[PDB]
Amino acid sequence: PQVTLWQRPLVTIKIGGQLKEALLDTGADDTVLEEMSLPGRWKPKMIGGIGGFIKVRQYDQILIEICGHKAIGTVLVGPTPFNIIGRNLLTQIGCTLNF
Amino acid sequence: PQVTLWQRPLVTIKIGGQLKEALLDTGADDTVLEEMSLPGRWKPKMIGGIGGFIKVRQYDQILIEICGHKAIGTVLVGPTPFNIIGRNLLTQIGCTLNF
Ligand SMILES: O=C1N(Cc2ccc(CO)cc2)[C@H](Cc2ccccc2)[C@H](O)[C@@H](O)[C@@H](Cc2ccccc2)N1Cc1ccc(CO)cc1
Repeated sequence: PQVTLWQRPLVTIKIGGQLKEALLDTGADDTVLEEMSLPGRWKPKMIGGIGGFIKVRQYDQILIEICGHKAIGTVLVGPTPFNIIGRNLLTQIGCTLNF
Repeated sequence: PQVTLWQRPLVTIKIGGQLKEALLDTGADDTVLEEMSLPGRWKPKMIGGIGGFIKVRQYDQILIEICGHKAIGTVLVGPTPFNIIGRNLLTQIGCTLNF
């Protein structure tokens, strides 16, 4: 759809059998989710944002449905204050920015 | 233009007589710029991100030209790793997200 940016761009995702909302974030390279129960094994990683860095667990080949669209990708799960869908998934659902 | 997200969406801005590049960031409510010389009054502020909180100075009513569009608004100056254009200005230049 077209989304204007007067309000935060939030969507629903289905992840790991659970429903969340997430911010669509052109500024994030990758996707970072609040702490979840995800099946399987993972690699610890660290990412930095404003303020500093967090330690995150990386899971590869995860199915996410965002709106009706499915994608498989890496997600990082960790102590973010909310769920961020970054460019690695944003390309898969064919999202563009226009002005 | 329309911009795809295989690459970080960077744009050139002019602020304060200085030329910089900035990230177009739909996840950010406000614009924060790296520390840089700006004339005027300001108020102190803190913002939170992934990682933590930073202290930032707030200037209102600052003219920025982003690509070839002029916009006027609050900018927060501070210790960010990148200059971020957030939704306060993206709305002014008509930026839309589309998928
Ligand atoms: O830290 C933020 N990251 C950090 C980040 C880094 C990496 C990933 C995964 O690869 C995900 C998120 C981005 C901006 C940024 C990029 C690179 C270096 C430094 C900063 C993000 O793109 C921006 O949207 C918000 C996302 C967000 C928003 C609110 C709370 C937590 C996270 N932030 C923080 C931010 C908050 C407020 C403003 C102004 O209102 C600006 C930025």
